[PDB]
Amino acid sequence: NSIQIGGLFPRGADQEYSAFRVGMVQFSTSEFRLTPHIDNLEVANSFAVTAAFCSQFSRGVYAIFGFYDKKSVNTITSFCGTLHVSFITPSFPTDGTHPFVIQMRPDLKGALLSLIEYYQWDKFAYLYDSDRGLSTLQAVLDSAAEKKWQVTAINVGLKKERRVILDCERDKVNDIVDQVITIGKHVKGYHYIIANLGFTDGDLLKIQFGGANVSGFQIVDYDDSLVSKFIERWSTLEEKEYPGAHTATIKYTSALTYDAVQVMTEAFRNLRKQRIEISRRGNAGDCLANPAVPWGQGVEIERALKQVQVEGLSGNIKFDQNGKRINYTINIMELKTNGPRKIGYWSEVDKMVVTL
Amino acid sequence: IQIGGLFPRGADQEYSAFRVGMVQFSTSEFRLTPHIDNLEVANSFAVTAAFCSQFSRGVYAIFGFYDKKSVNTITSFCGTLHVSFITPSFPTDGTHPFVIQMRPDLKGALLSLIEYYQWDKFAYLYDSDRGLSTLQAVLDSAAEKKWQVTAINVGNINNDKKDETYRSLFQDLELKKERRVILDCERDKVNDIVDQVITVKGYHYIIANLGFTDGDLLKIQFGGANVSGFQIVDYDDSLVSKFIERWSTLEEKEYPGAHTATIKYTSALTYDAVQVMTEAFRNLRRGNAGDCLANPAVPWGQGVEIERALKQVQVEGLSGNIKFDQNGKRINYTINIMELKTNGPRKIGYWSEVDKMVVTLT
Ligand SMILES: *[C@@H]1O[C@H](CO)[C@@H](O)[C@H](O)[C@H]1NC(C)=O
Ligand SMILES: *[C@@H]1O[C@H](CO)[C@@H](O)[C@H](O)[C@H]1NC(C)=O
Repeated sequence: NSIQIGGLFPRGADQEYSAFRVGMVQFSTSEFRLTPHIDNLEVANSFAVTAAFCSQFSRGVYAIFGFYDKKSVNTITSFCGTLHVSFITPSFPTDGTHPFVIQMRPDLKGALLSLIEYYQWDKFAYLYDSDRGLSTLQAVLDSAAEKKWQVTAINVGLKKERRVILDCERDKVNDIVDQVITIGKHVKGYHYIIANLGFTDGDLLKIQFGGANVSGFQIVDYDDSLVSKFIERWSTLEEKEYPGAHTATIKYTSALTYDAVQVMTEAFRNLRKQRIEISRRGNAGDCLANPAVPWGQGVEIERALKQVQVEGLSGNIKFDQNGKRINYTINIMELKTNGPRKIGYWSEVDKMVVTL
Repeated sequence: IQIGGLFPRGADQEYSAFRVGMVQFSTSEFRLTPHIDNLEVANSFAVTAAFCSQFSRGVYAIFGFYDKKSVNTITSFCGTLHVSFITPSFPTDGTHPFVIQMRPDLKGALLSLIEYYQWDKFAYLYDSDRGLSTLQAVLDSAAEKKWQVTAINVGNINNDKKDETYRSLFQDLELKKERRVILDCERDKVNDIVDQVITVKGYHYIIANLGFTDGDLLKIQFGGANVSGFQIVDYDDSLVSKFIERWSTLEEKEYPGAHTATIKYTSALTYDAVQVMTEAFRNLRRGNAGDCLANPAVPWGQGVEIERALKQVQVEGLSGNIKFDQNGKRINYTINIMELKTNGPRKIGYWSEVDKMVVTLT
């Protein structure tokens, strides 16, 4: 049988969509075929997100892979929770209890706080925007209170501070660093921490940091044989057929998208073994129906997704009962004179930066 | 003229004020016809459905509330469907069309008041359930102003992080000896949190809300601490006195939250919103939520005429001078600066949106 699934992609997310399509070929199985219904939209627009979500719902999809942002996250969590439709996402994780939301992206706050402590900072700037929520801001301020740190926290969305965390969209990093350089004051005297999971993604390291210290994080480890094999294939794909591919690296969001296909596939295999109906007809049903009478299979589908344990591009994939990644590792990177290098790792279980 | 009215469960006094406004501002020549629904504002699905049902009915505007979880539903649906939403809720950071914000921004007055007292080291007790936008404005300014801010989330008070909180508080209040403290929370949580802090005479609290005198002001007690805050409803205005003279005798069962000598600022703003809609709309069955997806948006050219009519209103209300900029933000208003004195709360000065500084009264 075929299993209907939805896809809600941001406009311009081409590599992500390519990774999605690569995933569907790679994890295809004789047991069933995934029939995706793909939409492209501005995910910052909660109305458009609602329309796309309801369109999928009326098609009777068994789960939706997609993206949200700060402006639409509440629409997703609320609609998923109401209608019992599972949403599997590489977007920023939330701390709220959110049933029916499967968050592929590991939380970064714990590793970031451990890294600050590892470098023994007690005074620094936290330059951020809200595009990935404000849980990291709160975590930094909470720890500053408890640890007696002096933090300057400025929303970027004549001072002798030299330690700087950048938790902002990739564009703003260049603008910020550029100012530092050209002020000449101790340019090599700075230490930047880049608070994202893609230290070696895109053009970040194309920035001229002028000999400053630069640290960051990475969830995709190119020393993994699993990752090495994937990149071998990925880098040889036809870019006209797979826009964003044919590259030597893959953005962490694209990696999580490919990983998401494996997780969904494993969940459906498990449901199939339990003889739970995952292909059904029929009728569209009404999204803003009253009462909201949610789907019975939804609870089992949600359960199956959260019970998945697999190894993927993003390492060990396992979730807690609230759809949050657990038991993962975040690689700690530094820009050494020869290039970016792993200096250690942070494990969700231990919650300590481990050197080497 | 049909309008929607979307009220959170428990906004009883606000609904009374709305009803009282309907009567006070009604005209033989013209009457608003409201369709009232009571909703869980923290639930974006429920907010979407209520908004869309009003859209379906064909209303000229929707009066209502949102919170940090549903504000994006409101701005997006307002902007897409071209239906004006008028609200007493927190004013948005960004600019968004088709939204009329009755509530004046507090950030500027708060920053000016911190400067006024010449603070340079203080605790900031915020709650993430309320939102962080005011906290952010303060943190942004701390850089330029040489401020040392210790920020603690008094949210998560019964929740998982309960432990870290009282630790931070203990460290700050007992160990660091902070003494200067801003409380950024719901007006009815002030009491609950101050008692926490007490468990001293030399403390100085700033209550970061627009309703200083709305709630408890003893002796609550603050234990001889200084207490300062903000008030947009001036009970010495003859407009406000007259309203209160009338409101104080309304029967409490018929008008929940009435028969009081004061009115919550959100209820004041709700009454003011009725005056605003009435002024704007002069001279210019059931609802199916599915219509949000089945029907096209109101043509922009039509919706915008209503939006502009609302934004152009200039009137005097319970909340003082009411005027809006092109983004629906209150401008040219005044916030009174209050301090709790031994004989009760007193107006010690004001902060005008035009000049943006705390001015001292004799
Ligand atoms: C940067 O890294 C160097 C090398 O260990 C260290 O000595 C320095 O203190 C770090 N911090 C800054 C701000 O440079
Ligand atoms: C508000 O005050 C400013 C500054 O005095 C004034 O110039 C402006 O005209 C006022 N705005 C309106 C809409 O009256």
